[PDB]
Amino acid sequence: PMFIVNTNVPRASVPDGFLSELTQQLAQATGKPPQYIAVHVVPDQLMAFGGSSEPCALCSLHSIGKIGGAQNRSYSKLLCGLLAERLRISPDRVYINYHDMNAANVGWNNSTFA
Amino acid sequence: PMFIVNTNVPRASVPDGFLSELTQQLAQATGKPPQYIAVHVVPDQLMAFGGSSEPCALCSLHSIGKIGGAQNRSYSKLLCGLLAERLRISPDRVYINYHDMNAANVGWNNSTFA
Amino acid sequence: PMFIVNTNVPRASVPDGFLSELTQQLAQATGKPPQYIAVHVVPDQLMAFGGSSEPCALCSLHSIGKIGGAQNRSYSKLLCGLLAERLRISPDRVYINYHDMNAANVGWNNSTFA
Ligand SMILES: [Cl-]
Ligand SMILES: [Cl-]
Ligand SMILES: [Cl-]
Ligand SMILES: [Zn+2]
Ligand SMILES: [Zn+2]
Ligand SMILES: [Zn+2]
Repeated sequence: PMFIVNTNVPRASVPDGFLSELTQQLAQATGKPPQYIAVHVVPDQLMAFGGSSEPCALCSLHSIGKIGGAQNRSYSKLLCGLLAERLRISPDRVYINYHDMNAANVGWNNSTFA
Repeated sequence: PMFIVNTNVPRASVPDGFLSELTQQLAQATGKPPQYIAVHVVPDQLMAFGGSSEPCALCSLHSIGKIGGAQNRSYSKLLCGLLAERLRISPDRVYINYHDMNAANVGWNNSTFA
Repeated sequence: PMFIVNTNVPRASVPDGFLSELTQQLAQATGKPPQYIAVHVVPDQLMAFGGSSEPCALCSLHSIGKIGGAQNRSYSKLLCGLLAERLRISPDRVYINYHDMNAANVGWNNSTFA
């Protein structure tokens, strides 16, 4: 699984340990081994949410399976909770795009996951 | 809706007011309230288009609905127009990926839009 | 085609000529004319792969057609080879999301490709 967060929160406001915490919690939530989880945080962005530039986040989760109505609600609770607690971003100023990928459509290690 | 523009135009060449203009113009175009529009501009990027490093932009629009043949043509004219007028990017050096998202695949406020 | 690479490798470790090499080799691999190939490289990123901050890359390839199981394997071999040779990233620390786009969902030059 691949989780990306783009935010206007400054770099110095991203606490030490954040990438590891995302990795750990997404392994737990998706049920995939942590070795297969990738995370990426992009602070200091020029962005607005609903016309204002208070803290906000635009995110994505790509996964080979483990995407669906109830799963995605659970991911969103987890991820908005982390963004609120660690980055002080209100949950109502977070969007997360969920993308269910076919194995043949994910490249890795000179091939695909097919 | 979520609109992202990645460009090699320098930060100083992005006008004050550009995020607000994008927000207003996208609210009008999608028919959705401004409160639901998120915009993100990423200048100073290392990019090329057709092998050239003249000004260019790589963009995306995600929306729950309001995506389709005619609508996307209209969005492309609007958005290329804004990129030309405000960032001085030629329309033939812009790509916009349109993604129609299901409500269950968009996280927001500790849940999804389903 | 649009190819994006996000990496924790520093900017100074991205060799001169890399965007041009990507452009040329993607044109060949995809069959598409070079004028339609867009490339974007984003160094210095705060990312982890498998919980580790060793060099890694998170990438995407969008194309109107030319996406499929054998093609994607071929792209992955090409692109992981380039990331290994030029950026010193292990192929087993690269993910590439492949997205086959409908022509009507790609904006360019004030319109779409439909
Ligand atoms: Cl996304
Ligand atoms: Cl996109
Ligand atoms: Cl992607
Ligand atoms: Zn997306
Ligand atoms: Zn896309
Ligand atoms: Zn994607």
